[PDB]
Amino acid sequence: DEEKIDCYPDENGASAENCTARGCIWEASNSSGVPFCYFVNDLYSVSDVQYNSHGATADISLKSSVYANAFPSTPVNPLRLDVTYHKNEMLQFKIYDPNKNRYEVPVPLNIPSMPSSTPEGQLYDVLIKKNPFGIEIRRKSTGTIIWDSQLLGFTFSDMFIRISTRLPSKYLYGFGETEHRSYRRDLEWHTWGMFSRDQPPGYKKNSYGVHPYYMGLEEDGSAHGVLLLNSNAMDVTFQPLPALTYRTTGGVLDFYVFLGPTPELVTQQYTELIGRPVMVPYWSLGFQLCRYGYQNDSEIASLYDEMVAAQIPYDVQYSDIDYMERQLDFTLSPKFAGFPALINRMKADGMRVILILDPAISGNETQPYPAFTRGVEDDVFIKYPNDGDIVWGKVWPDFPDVVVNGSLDWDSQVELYRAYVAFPDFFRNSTAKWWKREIEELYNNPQNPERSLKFDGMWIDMNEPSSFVNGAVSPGCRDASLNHPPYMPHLESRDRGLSSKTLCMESQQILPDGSLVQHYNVHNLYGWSQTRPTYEAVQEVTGQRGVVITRSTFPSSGRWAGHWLGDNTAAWDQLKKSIIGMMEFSLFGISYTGADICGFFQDAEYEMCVRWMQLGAFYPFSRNHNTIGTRRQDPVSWDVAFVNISRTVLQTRYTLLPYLYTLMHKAHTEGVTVVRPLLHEFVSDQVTWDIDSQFLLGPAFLVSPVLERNARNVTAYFPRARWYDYYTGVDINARGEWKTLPAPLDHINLHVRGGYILPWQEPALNTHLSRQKFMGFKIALDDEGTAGGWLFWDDGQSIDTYGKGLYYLASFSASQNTMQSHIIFNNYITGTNPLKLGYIEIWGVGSVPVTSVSISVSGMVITPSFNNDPTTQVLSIDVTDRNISLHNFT
Repeated sequence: DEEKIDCYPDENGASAENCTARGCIWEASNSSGVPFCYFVNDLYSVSDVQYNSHGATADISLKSSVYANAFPSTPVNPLRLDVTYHKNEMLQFKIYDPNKNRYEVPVPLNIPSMPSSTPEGQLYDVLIKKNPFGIEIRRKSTGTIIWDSQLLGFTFSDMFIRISTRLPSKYLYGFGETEHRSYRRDLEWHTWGMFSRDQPPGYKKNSYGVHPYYMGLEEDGSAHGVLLLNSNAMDVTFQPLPALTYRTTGGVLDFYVFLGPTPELVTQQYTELIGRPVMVPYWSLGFQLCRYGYQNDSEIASLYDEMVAAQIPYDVQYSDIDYMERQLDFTLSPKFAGFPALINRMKADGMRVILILDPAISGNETQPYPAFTRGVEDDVFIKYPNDGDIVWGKVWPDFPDVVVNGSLDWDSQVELYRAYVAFPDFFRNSTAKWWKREIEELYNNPQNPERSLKFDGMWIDMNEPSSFVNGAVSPGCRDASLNHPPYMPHLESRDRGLSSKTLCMESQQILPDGSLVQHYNVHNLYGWSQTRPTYEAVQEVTGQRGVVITRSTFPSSGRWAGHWLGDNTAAWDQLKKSIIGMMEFSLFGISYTGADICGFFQDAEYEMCVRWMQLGAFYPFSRNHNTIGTRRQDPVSWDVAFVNISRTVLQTRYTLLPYLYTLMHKAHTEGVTVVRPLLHEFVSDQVTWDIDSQFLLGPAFLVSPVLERNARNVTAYFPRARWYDYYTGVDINARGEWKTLPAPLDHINLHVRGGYILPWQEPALNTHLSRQKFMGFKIALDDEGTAGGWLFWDDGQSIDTYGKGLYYLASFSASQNTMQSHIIFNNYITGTNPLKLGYIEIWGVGSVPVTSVSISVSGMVITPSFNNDPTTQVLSIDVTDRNISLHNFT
């Protein structure tokens, strides 16, 4: 019943007789999911197979054209398979066309210059199985088979490719941006679409990004990861006999397999190939505020001031497209002059500002509009292939004299009000200058230096590329590259073809090398094409590190950017998904992520929004965004109760900051994860394979959120190790157990893994005041392990600090009643430049109040006073009184 490989997933035409023309069997069924039409024999035969020390290779040819010709496109013949043993932990294998040069995905990966695999160390081995054609990758260590494509259905045709594989287990994690319902994916007959779309998340709907990467857990504890380097419109299909099916619409099949034994290792090797996450500036770790629809220039200041009054800390203030004159890039609304004033004033208090930018530039504008004009001069816009004119879409920008009525049909609006817009092709070295220059003159306004916006980071959005008209503007498109590309993957609005809510598939783009590519093959690649130049724009213009948040991602997209999870609704399910979403992106190689705290779409509810500020106070990207019409939902728009609560939780977060910042450091330099699923640190505990309602930050910090409405208590799993309650210092005392901890409406349970020590800093109203205050420690010993830890300090905003000199890195170990400090490299914390060391809590010291030694060193020893309660293992040790700094301590 499984083992049935759906022969007819085509949008139209599935039928008993149409199913026989393809060499298949049509047997109707009463079981949900199972394909009436399925395969009974192959159409390609692997022919010649050769092994060597550094790989394998084989030929694939047709038998017979009679049936292959009945499938979507024109089969290619023959094919060729090249399996390369790169490292001992990583493989690639690719099936391409040896004859004609097919579209291959133009993202740079790193790869040992020469296959560096050794027989003693090679961790896998591969066969090319002969009948039916199949590839079998295997972990040498145990027996387990990682990949097994010796299932039927393999198809190759210019614009339709299908390969399949057997999963070694019932545990599969992560795929290209969509709203999955749980972390571990279903397998019980499910198809998911993958294609850059402007889709608010929804079950089974292709959304902003595309990520054909998954992690698979094995029968024992072992983990592996697989990547399909394909940027064409595809879907994947999960089946109950553990097995999935790729159906791309046409590149080559470039696969990379990683098999570090552990989840964290899998991810280190994955990101090693595509690239490790960006390093964020310290200030980006702060809380953030924004909304679609700030009216008055000063409705913002009114907000910023109402916040600092309630002493609810927050580092970043935004503006949506309202700051723009009629939603035009690089224009300032009259309703918003002396916005520049606001910026400069807030950045002066120690705040930071991020600004949104869409990609679509308006060309129906009558006054002078540099952006669009110099855009046409430098020729940076996307246009049809036969020297045709620009491909005109529609998005936010309005026509110049038209009078807008919010009340109107949303279609009505798109026709009467919305200006024609051009889409810059971000591959071109030419579109780089233009873009960097527009960004440039936003920061340093050449004409009106009094209307310069001094942003700190850029938020590119609406870049899938999203257009409000399916295809292009007036008559439309004219093609078959566009609608019914022979196989129309299982996307949203399937009946609308790929044109839907975006550009014409035939639209020409030009790679950086100079060759010509059609939008068909690079659409999933668009927002990615735009990410690095934006990251560089903010870099050059601000002289600083900066940060970029982008909507559309592709693998390696996170090497320059972070990502938020898009247009969620203010609904209770949406809390749990933000956890899922974050974790999946940790996998995808994007560590700076989060959701729209309290919910973008629709009106916030008081309780839900309390809960969400609590959970979200622990997103690496903690922002409270909201759509246009809805009532405001920021922390100071509720009541004293709320304000008071938001203070407590945001304080807690501003404490974790030095730890969170080093996790960001480790993630950038080691590849390791940030928001880290429980199963990643406790793999042998199969209870964690399935828990997706709580997460770690790095290894030591366990966040156990309340995600239900009326509930004021939470059952949460606690793995085999020590879990000290972050607030009080007491070990909960569950080991591999489900507790039901108490959770008031003003509380969210945090716990610290015994064996780890967390640097922590005193909370300020913003990172600027915060970094000056007292640096603490929190040594969580374990009966289970004693204690380890790291801190990384930095000017928190310079470019490539680590990679060139000016940084500080120290490991910390507590063995027997005494904790030491090994400074690995120092270059930022000098005598003249001090890091105040305040307190030094320590939990789990024993019920015996007797120290064998009770006092600290610096080079010179001293015996300060301390509070020890034997009941609750705590051992507090205030030190504000000394002249103790981080560079002279021991």
